[PDB]
Amino acid sequence: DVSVHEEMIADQVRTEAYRLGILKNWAALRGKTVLDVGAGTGILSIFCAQAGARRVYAVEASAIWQQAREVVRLNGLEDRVHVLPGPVETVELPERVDAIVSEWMGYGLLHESMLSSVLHARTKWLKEGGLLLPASAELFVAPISDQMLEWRLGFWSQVKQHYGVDMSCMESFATRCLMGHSEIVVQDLSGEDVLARPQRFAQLELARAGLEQELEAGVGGRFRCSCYGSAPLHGFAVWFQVTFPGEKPLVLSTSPLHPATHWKQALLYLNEPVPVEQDTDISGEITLLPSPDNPRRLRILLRYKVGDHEEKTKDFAME
Amino acid sequence: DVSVHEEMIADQVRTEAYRLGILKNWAALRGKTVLDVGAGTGILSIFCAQAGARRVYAVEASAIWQQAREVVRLNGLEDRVHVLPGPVETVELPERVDAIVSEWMGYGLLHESMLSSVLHARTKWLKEGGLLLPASAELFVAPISDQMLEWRLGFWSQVKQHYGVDMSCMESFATRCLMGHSEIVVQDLSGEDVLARPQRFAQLELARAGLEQELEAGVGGRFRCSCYGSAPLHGFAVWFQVTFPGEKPLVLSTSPLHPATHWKQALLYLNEPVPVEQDTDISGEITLLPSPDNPRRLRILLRYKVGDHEEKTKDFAME
Ligand SMILES: COCn1cc(C[N@@H+](CC[C@H](N)C(=O)O)CC[C@H]2O[C@@H](n3cnc4c(N)ncnc43)[C@H](O)[C@@H]2O)c(N)nc1=O
Ligand SMILES: COCn1cc(C[N@@H+](CC[C@H](N)C(=O)O)CC[C@H]2O[C@@H](n3cnc4c(N)ncnc43)[C@H](O)[C@@H]2O)c(N)nc1=O
Repeated sequence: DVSVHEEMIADQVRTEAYRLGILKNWAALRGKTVLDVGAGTGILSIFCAQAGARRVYAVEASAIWQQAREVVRLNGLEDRVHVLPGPVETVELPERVDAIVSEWMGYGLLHESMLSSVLHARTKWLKEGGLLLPASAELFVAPISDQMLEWRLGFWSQVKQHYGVDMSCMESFATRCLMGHSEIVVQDLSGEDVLARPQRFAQLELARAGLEQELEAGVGGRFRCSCYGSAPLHGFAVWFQVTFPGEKPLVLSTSPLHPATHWKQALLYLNEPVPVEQDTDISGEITLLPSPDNPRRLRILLRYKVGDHEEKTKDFAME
Repeated sequence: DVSVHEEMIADQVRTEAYRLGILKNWAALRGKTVLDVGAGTGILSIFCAQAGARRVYAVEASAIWQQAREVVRLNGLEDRVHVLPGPVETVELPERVDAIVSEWMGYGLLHESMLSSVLHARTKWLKEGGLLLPASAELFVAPISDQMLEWRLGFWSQVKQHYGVDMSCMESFATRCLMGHSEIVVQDLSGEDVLARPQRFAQLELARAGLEQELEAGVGGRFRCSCYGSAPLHGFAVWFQVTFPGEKPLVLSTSPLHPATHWKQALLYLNEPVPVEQDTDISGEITLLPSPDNPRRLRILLRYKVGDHEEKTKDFAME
C-alpha cells in the first residue's frame, strides 16, 4: 500500500515534472477550475491550487482519499480544494472544469488501464477546449542486452572460478526460468543495456477522438533498428514519456537513458538470448492491449525479426 | 524459484563459510560418508567430496534435485555423490553416515522449520558420535533505530521543504502502515541501526537431546541492554550465527555488524517509535515458535520493557 506512495514522492523526476508542468500552465489555470483524476494523497491538486486555480476537485477511488483531505487541510486549502471519494465515472461535481490533471500512467504506460477513466472524465466534465495535463504520451521500444541478466545467467558458468565447482548447467536452467516465461518484467535498465537507437512506435494525443476504442483494440506500431555492437540480445524494453503543453513543452521520460523513475521500464524477454553483431537488423511490431479477462492487466504482443532469422511472436502479460 | 538460488550462490559469506567449514573438517570427512540434507543444487555435496568424502548422499525434496544431479555429473563425481529426490524422512540410504551437512537456516533462523528434518535425519541415519555441520546456532537480538525507516517515515514531514506542500499527516499514516502490523519484516540493517549491544538470547547445540520438542514449545530467552544514545526506538532485530566445529571454529554470522548475507535480519517493529536516550534500559524476552496452523511459518513472541514504561507484548508472524 504505502510503499507505492513512498516511491512516488521519492521520485523527483515524476514529482518535479508534474510540479513544473502544472506551474508552466499558470496562465491556463489561474482563476480556473481543475479536476484531478485519481488524486491519491493530493499533491497534484495542491500544485494546481498553488498555480492559481480557483477550485480543484480531487477525486480518488482508493482508501487513501482521506489522507488527501488532511493534506488539503494542512495546507489551508479546504476552501478551494475539495476531495471527493469514489470513481470519477460517478462522482458529482457542481460544475464542468477548465482542466484535468492526472497521474494515470502505469508500468508499460497502460498497466492498470487507468487512462480510460481520464478519458471518461474528459468527455463528461471537461469544458470544450479545456486542458489535459499531461496532454500526450509517446511509447518507445529498444532491443536490450540486459547486463544484469547477462551477469546473473553467466555467473553459474563462473562458479568453477569462484568456488571450484562447475555449475554451468544452471545457466540453461536459469535461462528457462528467467526468460522462458511470458510475463512482462518491470525492471530499471541503463544506457548500457540499450542495444540500438530507441524507436518511437506510437504517439497518443490523449484528447484525440477514438482513443478509448484504440485502447481496447491495441495501441502500438512497427519498429526497425540496427544493433550497436556484438552482444547477446535478450529482448526489448518498452517505456514512455508524457508531455505537458506549454512555450517549450516539458517532457517526463522513463527512458533508461534518463534519470530513473518509479515506472522503471517494461521488459520483454525472448525465450533465450540471441547473439547479434554491429548492424544486425531488428524489426518488429509492438501492441499494448488489455488482457481479455481484465483490461486493467497489461498485455503486450511482440512480433520480431532478428537479422536473417524468421519472424517470431511472443505474447506477454504483466507480472 | 531461481531468484533464491541466485541469491545463495552470490552470497559469498554463506558460500565461503560452508566451503571452508567443510574443508576445515577434512580429517573427519576423508574416506567417510556424508548426508547433505536439502542439497538443493548440490554445491555442499561437491564441497564434501572435495574434502575427501568417499560417498555423499545429496537428498533434495524440491524439483531442483535434477540440477544437483547434473552438477554432480559435470564435476565427474557421479560415482561417489548420489542425488536422491524426496524428503529425507523417507529417503532410503544404503548405509548410515559419518556426517550430516545442511544449509537449513531460514529467515530469523527458523522460518521454514527445516531444522526438524535435519534432526530426523540425525536420529535415523547418523552413526553414533557422527558429525553435524554446522554444529550449533546462536540467536541474537538488538534494539534498533532503523535509519531507512526513520527517513521513509520522516520524509512526509520534509515534503514542504522539497516540493512546497505540507504532507506531514502522511507520517502518521505511514507509521500505522509500516509499523502497526504484526508481521516479521525481513530487511538488512547495518551497524548504524543498532541501538545497544546485541544480546545472545539462545544457543542451540543442534545435536542436543530434546531439541525437537524445544522447537515446538519455543526457543528463546530473556535479554537486557542499555541504549547507546538518543534516537527513536523502532523495535528489535533478530539474527543468528552458526558454528562449524574445528581448531578455532568458523562462524557464519548474519549480524548487521558483519558483511551482508541473503538471510538479512528479522525485524520486529513496535507499533510506533519510542524515543530513547543514552542509557535507557531495555529488557524483554524473545521466543521463536511455529505458527499454529503451520510450523513452517515462523512466529516470534516479543515481550519488552523500555525504560520506565510498562512491559508490552507483541506477537509477530513471518511476512
Ligand atoms: C506504477 O504506478 C502506478 N500506480 C500509481 C498510483 C498513484 N495514484 C495516485 C496519484 C496521485 N496523483 C498522487 O499524487 O497520489 C494514481 C492512481 C490512483 O488513482 C485512483 N483511481 C484509478 N482509477 C480511478 C477512477 N476511475 N476514479 C478515481 N480514482 C481512480 C487509484 O485508486 C489510485 O489511487 C498508485 N496508487 N498505484 C500504482 O500502482
Ligand atoms: C532464506 O533461505 C531459505 N531458503 C533456502 C533454500 C536453499 N535450500 C538448498 C540449499 C543447498 N545447500 C544448496 O546449495 O542449494 C535449502 C532448503 C532446501 O532443502 C529442501 N528440503 C527441505 N526440507 C527437506 C526435507 N525434509 N528433505 C529433503 N529436502 C528438504 C527444500 O526443498 C529446499 O530446496 C531454499 N531453496 N529456499 C529458501 O527460502
